[PDB]
Order: sequence, then structure tokens, then C-alpha cells
Amino acid sequence: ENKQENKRSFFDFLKYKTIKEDDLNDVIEELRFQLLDSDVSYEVTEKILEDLKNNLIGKKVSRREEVEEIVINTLKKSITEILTKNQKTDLIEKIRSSGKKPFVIIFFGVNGVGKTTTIAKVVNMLKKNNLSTIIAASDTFRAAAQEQLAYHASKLEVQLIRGKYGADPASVAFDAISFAKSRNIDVVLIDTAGRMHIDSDLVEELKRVLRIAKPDFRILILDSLAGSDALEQARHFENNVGYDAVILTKVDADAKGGIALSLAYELKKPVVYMGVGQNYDDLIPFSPDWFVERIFS
Ligand SMILES: Nc1nc2c(ncn2[C@@H]2O[C@H](COP(=O)(O)OP(=O)(O)O)[C@@H](O)[C@H]2O)c(=O)[nH]1
Repeated sequence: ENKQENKRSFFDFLKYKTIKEDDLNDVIEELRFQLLDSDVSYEVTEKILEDLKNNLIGKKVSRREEVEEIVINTLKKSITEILTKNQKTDLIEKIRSSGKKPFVIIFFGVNGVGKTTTIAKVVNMLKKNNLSTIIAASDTFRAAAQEQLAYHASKLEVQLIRGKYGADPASVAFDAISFAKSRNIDVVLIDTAGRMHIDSDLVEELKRVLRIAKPDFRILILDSLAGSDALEQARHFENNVGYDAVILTKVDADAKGGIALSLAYELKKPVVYMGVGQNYDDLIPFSPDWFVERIFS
């Protein structure tokens, strides 16, 4: 008798009321209050509310749950547009649906942003996806980074290619790529020179690594908490090197959700993964659900 109730459900159209702009006034102001409370910036708040008006005005609803369902689907869609720019995001399918014999990934970013840690996370995830990997340590003058990757490479049971201190960073990356060909390794991950500040020497070296290593995907690593410094790092790597995608680290330290969402709005490249902790598994695909849960209670 549950199919008899579903047939009855076809004849329930009289309770369906069309939403008028005037109907939205109060709830739009309450959503605004909560967004701003949850550290959502003004521009993102305005975009999100405008997308809510546009997705609601046409519609017919008969109860609060139907309204909530349009609101939630609209929120998840706006958040998706903010973070990914509606670009493809799955690195595994990127690698798998690609022709490249070893798939070469290069990583950019300044010091203390979490770059060596999320390379270990990327290694961890590709292992969980049955993809073999090696790391090329091409930050050859920051001997600290050499230690960090050496620990991770050992814990993760993965080969680390490294040179002498101060070695040609393009050699480390080139050698790692031939090593990966010879051993039929699926993916190469190249660490690049982390500094306190981008500068002219770093740019020339990155471009030399790029033209000699020929990577298939370039990822910038940004601290989701660093605000305008993060936007300044992204703009300088954009103008002088170019990259394809962003990984935001420390998103777990953004309690209310809006800080990383407000940063992403001003980024021009998609955010493809998010670091959410210090452990290897603390790497999640972009998820609108993450931001909806944090922003709203
Ligand atoms: N809470 C949190 N901490 C992180 C995350 N990613 C990195 N960190 C921490 O940030 C600090 C610096 O990271 P590290 O990989 O050494 O940065 P690097 O110098 O750029 O290579 C470390 O203590 C990391 O544990 C994250 O997603 N969440």
C-alpha cells in the first residue's frame, strides 16, 4: 500500500505554493547573519545569498523541508563553484585517464605552509589507490626539507631520490623521472625550493626545473589561514611560473568554515584537495559538505 500512497501523491499539487521574492526577505537576512558570524567574507556572503534568491524564486514548495532541500543543494553548488571553479578535481582519474607513462607532479609553495607534509599525504593516497610513487627532493639547499621527506618516504615505504646538498635541482627531478621509467613507477612527486619569500632566483630555478622535468600537473600549496599572504603567494606564482591547482592546508584549524571559503573565492585556480590535520590520511577531496557542516552549527 506504499505504491497506493505514491499514486495519491500525484494529486497533491494544490498545496504547492510558488516562492515570491518577498517570501525570502527574513530568511535571507538570517542566513546573512550566520554566514558573517561564521567568518564568511562579504563578497562570498553576497554571492551565496544571490545564488539562493535565484534558485528559490521560481520554485514550488509545500513544506519547510522542501525549502531546506533547495537551500542545501544551492549552497553546495555555490561552494563548489567557489572552491573548484567547476573544474575537474579527481587526481586519480586525472592520472589514470591520462596517457603519461610516469605521471609527473610538481609542488610549489613557501616554507611552513605544509608542503612536505601534504606530499606525504599525496603519497599515502596514491598508495591507497594502488599507484606506485617516488619523490624527488628538489629543494636541495633547504637541508631541513631533506630530513622531513626522508622520514616520510621511509614510513610510507617509497623511494626518495635526492642529491648532494646544494645539488642541481633539475638533475634530482630529471634523474627521479628516469628512475621511475626504468622501474615502471606510476607517479613522480617533485618537491621544489621552499623559501620564506618568493624571489627572482626562486622563479628562475622553478622555470628551469619545469622546462627540464616537463611535469604533467602543477600544484601550489597554500596555508588556508594566511589570508592576503596566501593571495600574494598565489598571485606571484601565477605571474611568474604558472600552476594548475591549489591544495589548502590547515583547513581543520578554521573552526567556522568561512576563512578557507573566503580565501578560495579570491583564488583563480581550483582547490582540489584540503589538508585537515597532521596525519597522512588528513587529506580530503574538496567537499561542499565540509563547509556546510562547519558554517551552519
Ligand atoms: N592542523 C594541520 N596542520 C598541518 C596541516 N598541514 C601541515 N600542517 C603542519 O604545519 C607544520 C609545517 O608543515 P611542513 O610540512 O613541515 O611545512 P613545510 O616547511 O612547507 O614543508 C607541520 O607541523 C605540519 O604538521 C594540516 O592540514 N592541518
